[PDB]
Formats: sequence, C-alpha cells, structure tokens
Amino acid sequence: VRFLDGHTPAYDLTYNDVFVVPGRSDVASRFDVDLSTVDGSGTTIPVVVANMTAVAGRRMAETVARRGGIVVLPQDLPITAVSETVDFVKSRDLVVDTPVTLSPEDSVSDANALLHKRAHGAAVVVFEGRPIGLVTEANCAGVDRFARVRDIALSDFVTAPVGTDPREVFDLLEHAPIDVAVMTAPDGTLAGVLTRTGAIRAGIYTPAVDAKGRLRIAAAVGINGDVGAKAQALAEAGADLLVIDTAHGHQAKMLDAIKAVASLDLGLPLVAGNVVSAEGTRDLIEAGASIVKVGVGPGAMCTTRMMTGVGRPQFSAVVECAAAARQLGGHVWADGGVRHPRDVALALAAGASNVMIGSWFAGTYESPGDLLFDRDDRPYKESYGMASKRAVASSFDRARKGLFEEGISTSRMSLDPARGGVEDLLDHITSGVRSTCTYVGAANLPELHEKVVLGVQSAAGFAEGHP
Amino acid sequence: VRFLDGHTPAYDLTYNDVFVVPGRSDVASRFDVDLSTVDGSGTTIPVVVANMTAVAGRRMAETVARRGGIVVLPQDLPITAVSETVDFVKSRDLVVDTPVTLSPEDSVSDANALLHKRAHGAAVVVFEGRPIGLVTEANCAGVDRFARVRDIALSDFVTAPVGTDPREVFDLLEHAPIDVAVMTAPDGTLAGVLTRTGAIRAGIYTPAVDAKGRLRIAAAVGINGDVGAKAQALAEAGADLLVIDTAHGHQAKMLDAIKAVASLDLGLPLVAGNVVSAEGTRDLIEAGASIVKVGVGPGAMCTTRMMTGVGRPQFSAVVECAAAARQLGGHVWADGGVRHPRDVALALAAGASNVMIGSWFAGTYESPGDLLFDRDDRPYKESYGMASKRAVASSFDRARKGLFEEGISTSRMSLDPARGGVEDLLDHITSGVRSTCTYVGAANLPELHEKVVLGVQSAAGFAEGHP
Amino acid sequence: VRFLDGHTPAYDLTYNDVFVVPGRSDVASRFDVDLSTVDGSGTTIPVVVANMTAVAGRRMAETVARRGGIVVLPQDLPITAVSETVDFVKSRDLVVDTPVTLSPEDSVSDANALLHKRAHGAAVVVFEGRPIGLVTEANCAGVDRFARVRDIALSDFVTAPVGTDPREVFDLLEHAPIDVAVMTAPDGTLAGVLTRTGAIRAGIYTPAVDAKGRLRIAAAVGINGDVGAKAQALAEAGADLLVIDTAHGHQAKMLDAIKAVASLDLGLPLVAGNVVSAEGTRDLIEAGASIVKVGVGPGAMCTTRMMTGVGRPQFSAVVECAAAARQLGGHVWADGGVRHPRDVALALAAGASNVMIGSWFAGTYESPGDLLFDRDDRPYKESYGMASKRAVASSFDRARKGLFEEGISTSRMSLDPARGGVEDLLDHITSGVRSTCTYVGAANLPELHEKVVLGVQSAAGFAEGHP
Ligand SMILES: Nc1nc2c(ncn2[C@@H]2O[C@H](COP(=O)(O)O)[C@@H](O)[C@H]2O)c(=O)[nH]1
Ligand SMILES: Nc1nc2c(ncn2[C@@H]2O[C@H](COP(=O)(O)O)[C@@H](O)[C@H]2O)c(=O)[nH]1
Ligand SMILES: Nc1nc2c(ncn2[C@@H]2O[C@H](COP(=O)(O)O)[C@@H](O)[C@H]2O)c(=O)[nH]1
Ligand SMILES: Nc1nc2c(ncn2[C@@H]2O[C@H](COP(=O)(O)O)[C@@H](O)[C@H]2O)c(=O)[nH]1
Ligand SMILES: Nc1nc2c(ncn2[C@@H]2O[C@H](COP(=O)(O)O)[C@@H](O)[C@H]2O)c(=O)[nH]1
Ligand SMILES: Nc1nc2c(ncn2[C@@H]2O[C@H](COP(=O)(O)O)[C@@H](O)[C@H]2O)c(=O)[nH]1
Repeated sequence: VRFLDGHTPAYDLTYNDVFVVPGRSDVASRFDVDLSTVDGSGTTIPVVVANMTAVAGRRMAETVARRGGIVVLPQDLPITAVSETVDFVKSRDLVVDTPVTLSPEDSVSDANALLHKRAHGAAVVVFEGRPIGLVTEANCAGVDRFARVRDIALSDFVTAPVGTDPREVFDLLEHAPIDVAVMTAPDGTLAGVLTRTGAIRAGIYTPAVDAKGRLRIAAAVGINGDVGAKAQALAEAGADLLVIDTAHGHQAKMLDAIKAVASLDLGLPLVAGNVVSAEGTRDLIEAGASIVKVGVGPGAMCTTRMMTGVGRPQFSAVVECAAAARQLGGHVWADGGVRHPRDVALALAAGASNVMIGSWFAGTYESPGDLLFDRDDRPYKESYGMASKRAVASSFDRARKGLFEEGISTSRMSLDPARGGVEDLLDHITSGVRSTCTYVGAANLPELHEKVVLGVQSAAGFAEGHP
Repeated sequence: VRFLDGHTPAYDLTYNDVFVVPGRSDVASRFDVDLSTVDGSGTTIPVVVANMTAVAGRRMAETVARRGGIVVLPQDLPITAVSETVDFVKSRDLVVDTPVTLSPEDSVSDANALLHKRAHGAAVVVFEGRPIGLVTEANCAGVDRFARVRDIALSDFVTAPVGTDPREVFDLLEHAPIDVAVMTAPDGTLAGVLTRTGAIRAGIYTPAVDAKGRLRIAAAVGINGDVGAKAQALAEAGADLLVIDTAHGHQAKMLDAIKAVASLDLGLPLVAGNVVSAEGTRDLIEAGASIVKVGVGPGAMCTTRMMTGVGRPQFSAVVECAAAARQLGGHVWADGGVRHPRDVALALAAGASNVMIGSWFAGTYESPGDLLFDRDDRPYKESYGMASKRAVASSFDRARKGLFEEGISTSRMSLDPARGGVEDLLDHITSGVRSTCTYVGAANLPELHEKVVLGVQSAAGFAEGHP
Repeated sequence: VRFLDGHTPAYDLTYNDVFVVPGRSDVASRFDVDLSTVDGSGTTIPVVVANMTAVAGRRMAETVARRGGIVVLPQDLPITAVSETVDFVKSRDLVVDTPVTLSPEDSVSDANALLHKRAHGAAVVVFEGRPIGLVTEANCAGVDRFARVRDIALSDFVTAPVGTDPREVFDLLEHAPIDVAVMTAPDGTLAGVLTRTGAIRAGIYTPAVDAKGRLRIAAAVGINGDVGAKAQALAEAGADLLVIDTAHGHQAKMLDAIKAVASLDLGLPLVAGNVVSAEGTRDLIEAGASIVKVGVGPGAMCTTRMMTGVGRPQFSAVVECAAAARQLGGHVWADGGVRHPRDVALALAAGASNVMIGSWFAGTYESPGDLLFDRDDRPYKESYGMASKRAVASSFDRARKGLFEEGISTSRMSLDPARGGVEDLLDHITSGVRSTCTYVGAANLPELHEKVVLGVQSAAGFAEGHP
C-alpha cells in the first residue's frame, strides 16, 4: 500500500494508529461511487454481520441482505433452525421489509416487546391475512399491559399495492404523520411494510441476491467434528456462502477442514479464519480456500489479548494479509476491531475486499437479543463472545474442558436514542466509506485500494476533530 | 356545616386539616351530577383562574370559558389590552379551540416555541386563510432551528366542516394517528382545531356563556385610584364580571370602592376580597357587594404569613364566611391554598359557591409564561405574586414605597410530563369533585353543601392513601 | 372499646394515632393463644389477601389457605379462570406446598424466572411425574441462559413418602444443606415439596378448610351488571366465600346487590364494603349482609383522599363499625391502611373480626406479578389499584367514562432481601398479634377485643422504639 514520505515506523499499525491522506479527486459526489465487492460473496456493500448468536438472526439476515450485505449464520445451531432461517430469508420481498405481524389476540405487553424487534417503530395488526391496524409506542403507552391488542386504538396506515416505484411511496409518505406504510399484495393480503427512509434506501442500495434473485445468506461452521458432512448439509440447506471460523486459523485442523471442504466441490466460495500472519494466509490459500478472514484479538468480544497477550494490531495484519492474498490472487475480509465507520473505511483502505463488523450490530433493534432498559431509559443490548464455539474441542470430560475455557465475555452495547435501527447506522457506515472514496478520488473499491495514500497516526492525533 | 360526633377541636381547620365522610348516596355515576354554580357568575364548573399576570391570559380565558369556567383578568393592565383580549375571547367558537396559527414564513424556532402555547400538541400552518399543513414535536426535531416552516415536512390532517356533532369528529379521529383535527369553515377557511379529548369534553362540559352566547370573561380592579371610572370603563370594554381584589379587603378603602361601584349601577355582579373574617364579609355585603372573596395568606404565592404572621387556615375561614354570607344571602368563592383537587372538593364542601385556584394553573401549556426546560427536561413555569398590585399605593416616593414593598415571590411549578395541558388537569379536578358528590350522594352543589358530613383530619392522617 | 382515663380527644383515631396499653396477663407464651376468627369465614388466622389482580393469585390462594387464611379472588375475571383457580386450590395437599414443577425441556431463563414464583427458593425438575433433580440460584448462575435445564447440574434432594409427621421431615432436614425437601407420593410420583420452615409451620398453623377438608377460597364481585347471576355462577364454580366490593359501599346500588344476593339464598356468608360510617354498616346489615368491609381512602393504593378529600382515619371507622355490627350482631373485617403488623394488631384490637391487608402482599415471592430487579439488586414488585373495577360503570361512551376515571396508581413495594416470601412475613404478623394478646392477656380474639385497653398516640410518640 502507498505510504507517506518519511513514514518508516518500527511499529505495527492498527485502526487507532492510521489515517488516510486525501488525494486528487474526480468523483463529484458520494453517490457516484459503487461499493460492490470483488471477493465473490456478491455483496454490494462491504458489510457482513458476524457469526454471533446474539447478533446474527433472521431479521438481521433479511435486512442486511436487502441493504446489500451478506450475513453469516453463527455456528453450533441445529440445522433445522438453519434451514428455517434460510427459507424465511429467501422468501422476502426484494424491496419491502417484513414488518412485525401482530395477531389480534396478542397482549399489549407482547406487542410492546415485539415493537422493538424492527427499526420501523410500528407493528402491523393483521387479521385473516389483511392488515387492520397500526400500533406504535404512543397508543401502546398508558393502556393496560395485558389487555388485548384489539383495543389498543389502532391507527390508520397508507395502503399501496406492491409494484409502485419508490418515488410514489415516498411522496405518498411525504406528508404522512407515520413514517411506515403497509405494502399490500394485489389480492389485498399483507405483503410487507415499507418506510419513508426505506423508500429512500430502495434506490441508493441494491439488495444482494443469488442467481435466482433471492436474498443471499451465509453460515459458519467450526472445525470440531465432521466438517465436510456439516458443510455439505448446510449447503443443501440453502446457504449461499460457507464460512469456517475458529479462534486460531493456523492450526493443522484448519488446514484439514479447508482441504476436506475444497475436495467436497460444493461450489460455494471458501472462507477461513482467522490468521494475523501472511504465512497463515498462504497456507489457507494452498489448502483450498478462496477467502481468508483475518484478526484474532482486536475483536471487542475477544479476551485472549488480556488473558494470553496474543493478537496483533488489526490494520497491519489486514494490509499484510491482503497484499499476500493479492499476490496469491486470493481475497480477504477484515475481522475484529470495528467500532466506528472510520474503522471500516480504513479496513477497505488497507486492501480488504470486505469487512466483518462484529459486536457493533449488537446495539441494533433487529439483533436477536432482549432490549432491556436502564435507569436513564437508554436502550442497549448485551453482546456475547462465542469462546468455545470458535475453539476446538462425559460429564467429567465436559467439566474438565470447561474449567480452562475462557468465560463468555459480556458488554453493554448502547443503542442510539434516535438512530437505534440497523438501517441508519448502516447508512452512516456507507456514507463514511463513500466520503473516503471521494477524498481519495476513486470510482470503486479496487481503485480505492490502488489510489489510497496511507499515513501513521498516534494517540494524540485523535484529539483532532469532534469525538 | 355538619360535623362528626365528638369533633369539637380548639383549633381552626384548613384543607390540610379536613376530610369528608361519605354518606348514603343515590347518585349512580359521576356524570349524573351537575357542577353549575349558584353564585350568579354563570360558570358551569366551580373553577376560576386567578388574576395572575403569569397565569391569566387570552388563551386560558378562552379555554376555561369553553370548559365552563370564568377567568378574571389581572389588574394593572392597559385597558386597550383588556379590550383586545375581551374581543378575542368573545370571537371564539363555542366548541372548537383556537389553534396555533402558523404563517408559512415563520421559523422553526418560532414554531417550536409556539407549539407549547396550547395543549393540542400540534400547530396549524395556514396559508391565505386555508390550513395547508400540520407540525408537531416530531417533524420539528432534527431540522435546522432557523429554517422556514415551509420545509418542516407538513403532515396530513383530518378535515371536517364546522357543525358536525362531536360523535362524528370522535369516530373520525378514533383511528387517526394525530389526536388533533382541523375544524374548517364551510367556505374552506380555517375556523379552529378540535381534538379527540376535546371531542370527548364537548359533551361533558357546557361552555359558560353570557346572554349573547359568547365566552364569558372577567377582570380585576384594585382600590388605588378612581375605582369607579376604571370599573365603568372595563364594563364598557366587554367584561362580564368585575372583581375588586386587594391584599386586605377589610380596610375602609375597600368599603369606599365597593360603595362607589355599587352606586355606579353597572349591572355586573360585585366581587370583593379578600377577608378571612365573618365581620369583614358582612361589612362587604352591606357595602354593596354580591360576592366576597376569602383567604389571605394560604395563597401559594402569598408571603405575608412568613413576613408578618397574618393569615388564617383556609377551610375554617371559608366555611365561616360562607355561613355568614348565606345568612345575609350573599355568596362566597374560596381563594388561596389550592394545590390538589381535594382542596377544591373541600372548598365546595365548606360552602363556597365557587373556587379560586391561583398558582396551580401556572403549570399549564396555555399560561401566559415562558415554558423553559431544566436538565431533566421536565417542563415547568414560574409563578409570580402581584404584591404591590394587590396593595394600596416622584422617584423618591416610588423608591421609598418600593423599599418596604414585599418582593415578587417566585416558584417553580412543574408541568406534568404527560398531562401538561390545562384541559386534563381541569378534567382531574372535575372528576374529583364529581366523586365527592357521589360519595356524599348529592345531585348538585347546593345539595353537596347541605348533605355533607365534615370531619377533622390531622397530619398523620394524610399518610393514609397513595400520595 | 375501653379507653384510658382522661383520653377524650376531639379527633378521630387511625393506626398511626393509636397504641394498646398492656394489662394483667395470664397467657404464658404466644403459642398459648389461638387466632381463630369468629366471623364465620373459617380462617384460623385473621389475615385475608385483598382482591388485587396483582396480589391475589392461585399461589397466594393455596399458600395462605394452607397457612389458615382466606383469599378473595379479584373481580372482573373470566369465570373459566376462576373455576380453574378454584379447582387448582381445592386439589392441594393440606400440609405440603406445591413446588415449581420444571419440565426437562425448559430453558435456564425460564427456570430462573420461575424460581422466584415461590418462597421455597428451589424448583423441582420432574420427568414422567418423578422428580429427578433440584435447581436453585446457585447452580443456575453462570450457565448459559437459554441452555436446557437437563444440564443445569441438578442437585440431590431429601426424599420422603407422604404421611410422615413434621417431626420426621424436620429432623431429616435438620442437617440438610438445602432447606426444601421433595414430598413424594407412595407410588413414587411427586406430590409436593415441604420446607424446613414449612415443617415448623405445619404444627403452628392449622390450614383453613371447608366441610370437605379442602383449602378454602373466596372471590369478589362488583355491582355493575347482574350481580345475582354472577354470584350464583361463582358459587357453583366452587368459591367458599362471596365478597361484594366497591369504591362506595353506601350507595343504593350496593343495597340492591346485597338484597339480591341475600334473596338468592346461596348459603355462603355475605361480604359487602366499604363503608366508613356506622349508618352504612346498619344499612348493609339490614340489606342482608353478614360481613361488612370498612375503609375507603386509607388504602395504600387508594387515591381518592388526594383527589377528592374523602375518607376517614381507619381506626376510628373500624372501631365504630365493629361496635355497630356487634350491636346488630354482624361482624366486620378492617380494610385499608395496613403497612406494619402493628396495624393488624390494632385492627383486631378495635374489634374487627378479621383483617384485609392489601398492597403489603404485593411485595411477596408468590404474588401474581413480575419480580424485576433494580440497580441495587433489591427485589420488588409493583402494586396496582383497581380503580374502575371497584367503581360503578360504544367507543365514545367508553372513552368518555375513562377520561374522568382515576388512573391506576403504581407503587414500588420492596421485597425483603432475606425474608421475601409470604410465609415469613405472615409469621411476623402472627407473632406480633400473639404478642399483642400476651400483653393484653387474652386467650382468644373475642377476649382480645373485650379485655383490651386502648390509648391515643400522636406523631411524636412513634419516635419511641426502633423503627
Ligand atoms: N407474533 C409475532 N412474533 C414475531 C414476529 N417476528 C418475530 N416474532 C417473535 O420473535 C421470535 C423470533 O425472534 P428472532 O429470531 O426473529 O429475533 C419468533 O419466534 C416470535 O416469537 C411477528 O411478526 N409476529
Ligand atoms: N477469541 C475470541 N474471539 C472472539 C470472541 N468473541 C468474538 N471474537 C472475535 O471478535 C470478532 C468481533 O469483534 P469486533 O469486530 O466486534 O470488535 C468476532 O467475529 C471474532 O472473530 C471470543 O469470545 N473469543
Ligand atoms: N404566529 C402566531 N403567534 C401566536 C399565536 N397565538 C399566540 N401567538 C403569539 O403569542 C402572543 C400572545 O401570547 P399570549 O398572551 O396568548 O400567551 C402573540 O402576540 C403572538 O406572538 C398564533 O396562532 N400564531
Ligand atoms: N399577599 C399576597 N397574596 C398573594 C400574592 N400572590 C398571590 N396571592 C394570593 O394568593 C392567591 C393564589 O394562591 P393559591 O390559590 O395559588 O395558593 C391569589 O389569588 C391571591 O389572593 C402575593 O404576592 N401577596
Ligand atoms: N413450568 C411451570 N410453570 C409454572 C409453574 N407454576 C407456575 N407456572 C407458570 O406461571 C403461570 C401462572 O402464574 P400464577 O398465576 O401462578 O402467578 C403458569 O401459566 C405458568 O406459565 C410450574 O410448576 N411449572
Ligand atoms: N378508591 C380506591 N381504593 C383502592 C384502590 N386500590 C385499592 N383500594 C382500596 O385499598 C385497599 C388496599 O389498601 P391497603 O390495605 O394495602 O393499604 C383495597 O382493598 C381497596 O379497598 C384504588 O385504586 N381506588
């Protein structure tokens, strides 16, 4: 990667340690650059939700797939649930988001708890397949918590048939007091709910789809047990992308698993990780892997840095591994150490074809967790690490193995009081990345990597700018 | 008044010191009792807003008059403003509330500041006399504060012609996401805005009107200066009720002013105060006064208790003065010491034909004050005493008089975060009074006075019940 | 009632205002006095759980019935649920408490939430009707929240057949690390769980049973609607005691309802309330009521004192009504104003044949509510008032009635960090009452009423003693 004159430090670079120098730009606006990835995962944005049991669910899968990003299902899940989630995701409209369907016999407490499942801010009360009312935080408040939803003072909704251009739903909702609108099928049955900002995003973002035009989905597999059989079964379950994840991706078990999956000839791209060394990436590439995940330790849920001292500054690892993979022709997605959109922008700047966010999406409306409330009423959610789920494995043996196993770390990921949904944070990330391209002056991600000028940044440098 | 057996205390009774014992009741529901007053002020509810410069304005005047209560304009106001307010109030629809009219050239900051002028929670953007949009706290937030209101994302409103029964506006607004509705004149021009709870109140409350069917209004006059000329001028200005208010209503100046106003033969009922003694009430009645205001010191803005030790427990004073006036045939409105609806209920229980609330309405949306915000974002407003305005009066003389004048007391009257409007607190007061009648078993206020059973209550007794 | 020489106040007496002077005693120990009630409700202790939707459930019903107290089911409940609760209560062992039955397929989160349903502190994992393990707060902590209960490290339990005397289960559990013990049926199926303190209470308390030896239960009915049909249906549902409750028990609707129920000849004792006057009690007695509930306003969830000023100090009302009822031969249970066991002791001292606790049991493990946790981890629960459920009653009519309806008051009732169960607080109340009898020197409640010496107590007097 390009480096500024006189910048020869005797130290590695992390996201906390780097900045990009803007260059001569010909890109007029941020909308003139495309974020389509070259890695072959078929995501139009370089954002993938990590394989978290607390952050990767069907709601995030469908939402991010409609927004143009891949979602990797967490490992150690019964294949029945995997198939159910895949079928649910593949049966989603390409433009309209699936709302919170509410049966008339649901309680007010259940409706209130379900209202925060999505970022729309409203849930649809549907009877016999036809939407009959709308609920929100306003009408729900004050009424008895275990009363039925049939007397929650259903509000009026803007009804339009499926197929209208986003312009029509937008200006129809220009003066609507409620941001959401019920997208209705031609027969009158409810097909989904589309929002004002959703209408805006329908043109900016192009959903990531497979050859059959269905929302792409991914899943993660470990190394313990028969990796080949599990990978083949998940591939038949409908997963578009297969990911092999482990705490240490440079062990011989990783190489054996990658070799087995490559020999399976499943046809899906191969994803392995994580390694923070160039030699590990070359070994994984030679083992039959197309994609190499990088980063062990910088992960916000990773504890091994404090317990063992292992790890690496993320930015130097990602740039070195990306250079090695491009020398071997492979492609790399950065994983770990992501807390701000600048982290994502630098991760693509280092050369990564795609990015792995991780625990940041734990603070979303659609994450598969419980939105509990603190004293200050600030919404937030708890992010968990997998620990043994990314580690290679009788009651005696189980307890003996678990004694030395690192505990499941817990953090309080705060929700934005206004922009709490995954949609607007994704918008922020995409806007930051587009601004990075405009400052560099690149029309696409490969040009962003080629034409970037990269500097080293210290701790005192972050005092510059608004936090 | 009726007193419980064995209750012969050697001490006076205040609102803090009394309770009412329920008796045999024949009134089925609270809606079966009428709150029409006998005092002749023509108010269908026993609530009058005090003569506060910070609490008595045109908005409170019109709102409370439409709700069935009289409003007394504060003294020491230029008669031009008095006439303007009277003309504004007399030109108000009997059912629909006047909204916050917003010209399209107003700024976002002005719109936000005006939105809290009324309890509707929304303001009407009106162009060429026709309403074109609706604004609220939702669309106003986020947009630039000094941007025009023409790009504040006006919302849709429910439009109905003037004359529809409250049932029609109610069920038309049953499923409306916005509580307010634009009441439009037959020609298409805006006539007012009516709310869901306003539609509910349109049947429960009957507005207080004069012989010409216009919202009744009242004004206050002092004793300093020519009382007769000022009273005659305000009567010609359109004030329905004339009130003579002073700190001490038992002085000879009060008697002279009452005699002059009675000799004026203005035709309006005579109101004088305040006296906390029976002999003062008899003197005021003999001076030519029909109504005697009672209470000096219990007022939440009154300071004379702490400065001089003067005053009286309110409840004993009001009951004694009401008994004296009924013996002389006069009628009395209790003034001061009102903080809870139980205070109002006891004030009517003592025998008062009407009640004076005072500083409690300072914590309202419609009060003529500035709604400032604290750290906890709790809305509140400051209540001021008149001081010298209720006291009998060169730079030397002015400063010499002002040195000994009691300072303008200031208090922080908190707004209810949900029920901040004057409408819902008035509803609470009326519900409490109706519950008092139902517990007593009285069909009207005279029966409430006649059939009430009254007990004495100590400090430890208030620990009973939910605060 | 007996009154101390020179005690002729001109003021009523509440629980905050009274104390009992100990007299010449012949009762050696507290265990030598019996708390059997004379009112005919058949409760061996003078404690009844109020008709609260948040405090009266099947768990409280069975627990308090086994402890010797009646439980009144709240009104406005579908008779199907009433019949289900009655059948559940009547099918409870006379000595052993019903534990928290846990299926092996339950999650750790569900087990943790259910563990606080009872005061035992442990839940039984039962498979095919046979208990296979024990869970508590210790083994549940640390393990994954959505893991199955089959791998929660089930502990060992003390197994005994049903029929062993409490001595045997006590000394068998003398050195048991776990207080609870699984009471097993002779065939091996689980019949219940009995605790060490439960074994202790099995001799002190005698469960309240009907003629068929089944745990007695009670239910509450309002006055709106057909009172006779509802009362007859609940009587056929299996309710032992019928209670007619309303906000104002002196209205003509109350008299009509009592007359109808008395004419029904249902055979159950008649309970009506609440009235705080002797004349109301006489009217209710003449209407065909055997029991008169007393107290409106002192209730910790009652708001009418602050809204309307109505009410009465509880102690004077209860003593006067008890004297009137005993003159007419009727019996009275005090209701409202109960926060300490001294309140109960004085309520029986005033002459009440039984006591109504109310919101105090809202802070229990077995109350039908959600045990949420604060920052200080102190357990507590929210107590609600019925409001309109104790008041006499289209969308327009519904909303119009609800506008004037008093809001559902909410309070934070703190749980004792150690003695959080209903069992130990009931023990405290019974110990206080027994101590009161010992200080008076009475062998039973009628002797307690007859031989009591009663004094008046001020606010400064409560500073005596440990709070
Ligand atoms: N009634 C209802 N429940 C829903 C809906 N969407 C999600 N849920 C609830 O959420 C569960 C799945 O949570 P998730 O894995 O999507 O975060 C479902 O099993 C169901 O309980 C909906 O539209 N309606
Ligand atoms: N060793 C280890 N790595 C973890 C754990 N939880 C998450 N990670 C890693 O950290 C990444 C997420 O971190 P983030 O990108 O949110 O900072 C995951 O995708 C995974 O690679 C854990 O418990 N142990
Ligand atoms: N533009 C506008 N200002 C209003 C409206 N109602 C009240 N105001 C503002 O409030 C002032 C009077 O305040 P008030 O005495 O009613 O509390 C007016 O002079 C004006 O500045 C309205 O409908 N539109
Ligand atoms: N002496 C005196 N009385 C006041 C003052 N401000 C208000 N009051 C009295 O107190 C009443 C309002 O008190 P409130 O009814 O709110 O407790 C007024 O109507 C007036 O009679 C003041 O500054 N001085
Ligand atoms: N699995 C299980 N749930 C119980 C048990 N006891 C109570 N519950 C739960 O508590 C509900 C009733 O709550 P309650 O009305 O008893 O407070 C039941 O419907 C069930 O969900 C028990 O022994 N086992
Ligand atoms: N008027 C009224 N009384 C209530 C309300 N909630 C409870 N109560 C009364 O207060 C009693 C409980 O009060 P406690 O005995 O807990 O102080 C109830 O049994 C009932 O008589 C309410 O919302 N309104």
